[PDB]
Amino acid sequence: ASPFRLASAGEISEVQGILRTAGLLGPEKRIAYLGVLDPARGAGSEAEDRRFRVFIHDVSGARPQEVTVSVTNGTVISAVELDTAATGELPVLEEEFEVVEQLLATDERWLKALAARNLDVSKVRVAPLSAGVFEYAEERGRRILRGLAFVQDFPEDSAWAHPVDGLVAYVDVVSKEVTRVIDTGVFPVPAEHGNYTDPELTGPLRTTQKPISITQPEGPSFTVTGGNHIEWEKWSLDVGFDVREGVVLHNIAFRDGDRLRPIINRASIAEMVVPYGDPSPIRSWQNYFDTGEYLVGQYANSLELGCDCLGDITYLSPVISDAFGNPREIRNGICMHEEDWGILAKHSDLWSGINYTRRNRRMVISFFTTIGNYDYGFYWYLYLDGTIEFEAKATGVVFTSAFPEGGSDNISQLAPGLGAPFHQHIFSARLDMAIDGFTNRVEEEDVVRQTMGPGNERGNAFSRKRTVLTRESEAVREADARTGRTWIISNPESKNRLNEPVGYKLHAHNQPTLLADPGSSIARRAAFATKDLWVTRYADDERYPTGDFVNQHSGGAGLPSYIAQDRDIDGQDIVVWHTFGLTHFPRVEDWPIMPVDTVGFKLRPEGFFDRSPVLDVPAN
Amino acid sequence: ASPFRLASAGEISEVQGILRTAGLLGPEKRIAYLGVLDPARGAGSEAEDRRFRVFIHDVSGARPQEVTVSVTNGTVISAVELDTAATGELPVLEEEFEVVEQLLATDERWLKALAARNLDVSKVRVAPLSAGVFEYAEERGRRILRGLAFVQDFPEDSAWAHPVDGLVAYVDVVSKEVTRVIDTGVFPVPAEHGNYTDPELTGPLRTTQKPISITQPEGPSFTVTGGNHIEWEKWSLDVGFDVREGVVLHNIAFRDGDRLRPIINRASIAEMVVPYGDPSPIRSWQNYFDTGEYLVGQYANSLELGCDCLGDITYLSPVISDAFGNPREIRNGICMHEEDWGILAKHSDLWSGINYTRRNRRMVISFFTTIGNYDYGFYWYLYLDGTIEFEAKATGVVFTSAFPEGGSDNISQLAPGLGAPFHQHIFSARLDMAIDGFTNRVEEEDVVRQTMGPGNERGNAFSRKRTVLTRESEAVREADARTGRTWIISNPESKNRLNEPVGYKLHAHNQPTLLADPGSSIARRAAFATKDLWVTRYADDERYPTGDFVNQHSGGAGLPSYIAQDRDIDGQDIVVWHTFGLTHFPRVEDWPIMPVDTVGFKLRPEGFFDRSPVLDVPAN
Ligand SMILES: [Cu+2]
Ligand SMILES: [Cu+2]
Ligand code: NA
Ligand code: NA
Ligand code: NA
Ligand code: NA
Repeated sequence: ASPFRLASAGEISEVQGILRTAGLLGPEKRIAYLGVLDPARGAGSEAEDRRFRVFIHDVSGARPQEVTVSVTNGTVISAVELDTAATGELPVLEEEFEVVEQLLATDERWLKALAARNLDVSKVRVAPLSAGVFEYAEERGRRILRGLAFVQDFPEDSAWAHPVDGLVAYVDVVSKEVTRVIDTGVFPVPAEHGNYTDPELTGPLRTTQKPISITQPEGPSFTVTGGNHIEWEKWSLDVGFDVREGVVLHNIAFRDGDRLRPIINRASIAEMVVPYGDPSPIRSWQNYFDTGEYLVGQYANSLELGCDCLGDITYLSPVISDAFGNPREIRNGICMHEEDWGILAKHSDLWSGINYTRRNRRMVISFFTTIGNYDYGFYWYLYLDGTIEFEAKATGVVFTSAFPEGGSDNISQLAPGLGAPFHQHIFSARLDMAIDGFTNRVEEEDVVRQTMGPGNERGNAFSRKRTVLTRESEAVREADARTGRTWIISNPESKNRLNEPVGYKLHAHNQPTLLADPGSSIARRAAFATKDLWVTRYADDERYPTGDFVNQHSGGAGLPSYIAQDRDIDGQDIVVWHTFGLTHFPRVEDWPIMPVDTVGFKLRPEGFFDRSPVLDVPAN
Repeated sequence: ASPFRLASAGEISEVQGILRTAGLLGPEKRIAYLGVLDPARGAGSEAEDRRFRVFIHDVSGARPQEVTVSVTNGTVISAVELDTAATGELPVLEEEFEVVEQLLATDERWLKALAARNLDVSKVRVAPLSAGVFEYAEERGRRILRGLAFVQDFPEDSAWAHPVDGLVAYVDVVSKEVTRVIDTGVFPVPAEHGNYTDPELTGPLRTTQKPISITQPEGPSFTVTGGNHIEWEKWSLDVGFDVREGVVLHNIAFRDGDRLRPIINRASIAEMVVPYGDPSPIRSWQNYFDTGEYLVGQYANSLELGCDCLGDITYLSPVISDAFGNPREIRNGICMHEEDWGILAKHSDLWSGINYTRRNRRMVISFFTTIGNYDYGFYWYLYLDGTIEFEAKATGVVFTSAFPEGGSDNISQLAPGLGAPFHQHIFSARLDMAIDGFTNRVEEEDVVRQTMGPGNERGNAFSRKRTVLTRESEAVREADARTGRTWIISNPESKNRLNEPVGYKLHAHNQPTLLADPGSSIARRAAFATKDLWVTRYADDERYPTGDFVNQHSGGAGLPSYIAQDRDIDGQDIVVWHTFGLTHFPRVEDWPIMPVDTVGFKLRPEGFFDRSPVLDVPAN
C-alpha cells in the first residue's frame, strides 16, 4: 500500500512488457538503468502512480533514450532521444566489460606488446575501466572503455599481484574497434603471488580465537511491515533500494510522545569518486565514479549469515532489472539488525546516593558492493539518543602497478617490484532534510575565541557564532577543524519548549577533499568533491551531484550548475550535500588484501527535543 | 615474579609499617598519593626493587613531604620536605571535600547570603572545587578550596538542578578559615527538578527492547597470568593501575612469527583538564585537573556485570592506599573482554572466483571514574590488525548555573532559568614509544598538492612529505586537518623486508585545543593543552605534562620546562604526548543526565609488518 515500497518482480516484468509493446525494447536494446521514481511533493491525495525511469542503450549505434513508464496505468509517459556528445553517455553495461578483453586478444598491436613481454594472451586479464574526457577528439560521442592488463598465472590466481605496466588500450565498445594501444616501455611483471588463501602465504591458521555468540532469545526489537517499513525504538523509516545509489533511506522520523516528527525525507550516497594521483600516462586518466558510471547497487553482494552479518539478522532481497528487462533478485542483499553499543548514560551521585547506568544500542542497515578489485560496505546507523550516522567501509585489493626503479613520489611499494598508486575514495551524501517539516535552514557554527580584557578579565571565556546561509551562492562551505566548525539544520518555525528553533547538528570527519589541480578534468567532472558542504533548494530533477549521465561527460554538470540559480534557502525545502572521503597512501599492511578502513559523518539532535530523549530506557 | 605486577595489599601494608616506624606517619599525617615506581631503564639484571612514591600531607600545617620507600629492602630511600609555595600543593584529599560545606555552615557571611535567598542551610550542598592561582596574594602557600552551592530539596534530589548563582566562597582547609565570601547578587534558584529516575519525568519505561545475549561458550580468547599479564591474538601487555593516572598499559608488544616485537613501553592518560569558559567572577576561576589535582584512579567505580560491562568479562580489582596507609580494594574496577568488530577484510574476485570474508575483533580494557557531577570512561582497544586505539567516554550531569535574563554568550539554556556554562574536556596521552626497540623518531606527514604542468600534464597527481623532528625545540606541533596531517613514529635502525624503517602512524581527531587566552592562568598551568603534539626525550622524572604538584601551582611546570632542554630526539628513547579533547556547548538533550559523547585517537601500523598481519585469521 505504501508508495515507498520496494519494486516488485511483477512491476519490473510489467515495465518490460510496456516497453516491448511500445516498440522500445527490440533485440538491439539494453536497459542500462531502471529504477522507481519517488512520489512528487504533495502526495497527500492517495493518487499513487508507480513510475519507473529507464535508460535504454542501443548496441547498433542508434541514439539511446530516456523513458518514463507508469506501471499503474500501463503507459509510456515520455521518451526522449539523447545526444550523448552533449549530455553524457549512459552507465557502463556489465556485458561491455567482457568485450574489452576479447577485442584486445585479436588486436595486432596488443599481441605484439604482450609478445615483447613473453606473456601468454590466454593468461592476460584486462580490467575494463571508465574513460573520462581528456584530449582525444575522436572519443566525443562514442562509448569508450580503457583497459589495463594483469597476469593470471592459473585460474585461481590473484591477477592484481601481476600488473603489466607501461601498456594501456582504448576500445570503442559499440563499433568494436581498438582505437589506441599505447606502449611506453617494458616493466618487469611483479612475480610474487598475492593469494591470501594459499597456506604457504598465510601459514597455519590461528587456533586461538574462541567463539563469540550473539543471539536474541526473544527476537529483535524492530518490526518490518509492508516489506520495507521499519519501526525501532521510536524511529520510523522506509528502506529503499536503487540500482544506482544502493540503499536509500526514506521518511526518517522519530516518535516523540504522540507526535511523529520528521527528520530526513531522503538519505542516500548519491555519488562516489575514486581519483588516482599517479601522473604516469598509463594511469593519469583513471577515475572511477562507482555510483554514477558503474551503478553500485547492481554489484551488491549476497551477505552470508555468521560471516558478513552476525547476530539475529533480518534480510531484504531487493529486485533489480537485468539488461533485458527481466527481474533479478539480489538474495540477502541488505542486512538489518540491532547491536549493543556500550554505555548510554551513567552517573553515581554522592549527594543523592543514586547510582544510574543505562546501555545504548543501534540499528544497523547495511549492504556491500564489489566493483572490480574494490569492495565497499555502506552502513547506516540509528541510535537510541536520536543520532544518525553513516559509515563507509573500504576493503578489497588495492589497485597495483609496477614500482619504478629509483622510487616514486606518487606510488607506494608493497612487494618487490610491486607498487600501489596514491588515490582517494570520496563520497557525496545527499540529505533531503525535513527537520520537523520542510521549512529548514542551515547555519554554520564556529567556535569564537575571546581576548583577555574588560568583561573577560581572567581570559577564560570562549563563545560560538552561527551564520545563516540564505542563498545558494553563499551555501558552498569548507571545513575548518581548528575552529570546530559544524553545520546546524534547523526549522525556524518549530520551537522547543525554550522557544529556540529545533535542530540537528552535522559533525564531519574533516578529511581532505579533492586534491587534484582545480583545472583538471576530474576537478570539473567531480566539482562536488572540492568542497565539504553544499546546500540547494529542493527540485525534482536535481538528483545527483554529478548530473544524470556521468560517463564521459565533459564537466560542470550537477551541483555547480544547480547553485547558479541562487535560490532562497532560508526557511525552505532544502537539500544538504556533504562531501567526505579517505586519502589512501597504501601501506605494506594493505597487501595482499586490505583490512577495512572507514570514514563517515553523523547528525546529532541540537535542541530538537525538550530534554534527553532516552529517559524512558529501562535498567536492563 | 614480574616487576610490572599490580601493588598488593601486603605491599601497601608494608609501606605503612615502614613509614610508621620511620616516624613519618603520625596522627597528623595523611597520604595524599601512593603508587609504585616503574623499573628504571635497564632492568635486565633481575635485581627487582619494588619502590613506592608517597606524598605525605600534614593537617597541622607542617611542611608536606615526598618519600620513596623500598618494600623489597624495608627502607626509606629518600624523604624531602616540600615548599609548596614554590613547587605546588599536594593533591586534594577526599576528607577535605567534607570540610568545605561544614565550615561554611557556621560562617556568618555564608548564612546571611543564604538567608537573603530564603534557603535552609541544611538543604544547601557545596561543591568543593580546586582553587587554581589567581589574584589573591593571601592564598600563596595555603591549601584553598572554592565552594559553589546547590539546593537539595530532599535526600534523593539531584542538587545540580538547583544552582545558587551569584555566590562563591573560598576556604583554607588546613587552618579551617573561610577567607572570602563573594555575593554578586541574587539569582532565582531554578525550580524544576532533574530527577531522572522519577516516573513523572521519565514517563512509563519502554517495553520494546528485547534482550541481546552476548556469550562465549568456550570462554574468552585471552589469558591472564601473573595477575595482570595479558596475551591475546598475538598481543602481549601488562595492565597497571595507578591512583593518579588510572589504568596504565605496559610493555605493549606483538608476536610476529617467533619474534616478540615491542611497540609501546608505557601508555597512559597523564593529565586531563576541564576549563570553563564563563567570564562571570562566580565561575571564571573554574578549571578541574581531574588527574593531577583529584587523582582519577581513587574515584574508580565498581563495574556491574550486565550493566557496565556486557559479555564474558574478566575483572581486575586493583588495590590502592587510603589516607592512613591501609590497603583498599577497588572491587571489579577494571573490565576486560573481547568484542566482535564487524568485517576485517572482504573481497569477491571475478577472475579467480574466490569469495573471502574475515571478521574483526577487539580486546577492551576499561574503567570508569566519577568526580563530582561528571563520570568518565577510559577505554583502551587492541585490534587484530595491529591498531591501538584510546577512547574517552564523557557522561554524568553537566555543571549548571542560572541562565541570565537576556541571555548569555557563554552559557547554554537547558531548562527555565537553568544554564550550563561552556567548557572543554581535554586529555593528554603520554606514549613512551618503543617501536621495535627504543631508538625511535617522529616524522610529520602532510599531503602535498601538485600544480598542473610538466610532469603532471593532466593535473591529477598528489603526493606527501615527511619532516623529521630532530630536537625538542622543534617538536611542538599543531594539527592540520586540511593537509591530512599525521605523525609517524619509526625505528630508523629496524627495516621491513622492503628496506623501509618500520613505523606506526598516529591519527588524531583534530578537535580544537585550549581556547582560553594565551595570557590566562589556565593557559600557563595547562600549557600542554595549547598544542596537539609534543615529543620529549625520555627521562625518569618527566612523568606528567603539568608537573608533579599541579594543585595551586603558579604555572609553567611540565612540558614547557622539559622541552627547553632541547634534547636530541632523532633516533632516541622518546615520549609522545598527544593532546585531544571535546569542546562542549551543552544542548537541551544533555539534561537532566547526559548521553555519552566520545573523543580519542588511534595508532595504525605503517610498514611495521612485511604484509597484512591477519592473513592467518580463520574463516569462522
Ligand atoms: Cu584505497
Ligand atoms: Cu562537558
Ligand atoms: Na558536452
Ligand atoms: Na528538504
Ligand atoms: Na611558584
Ligand atoms: Na621511549
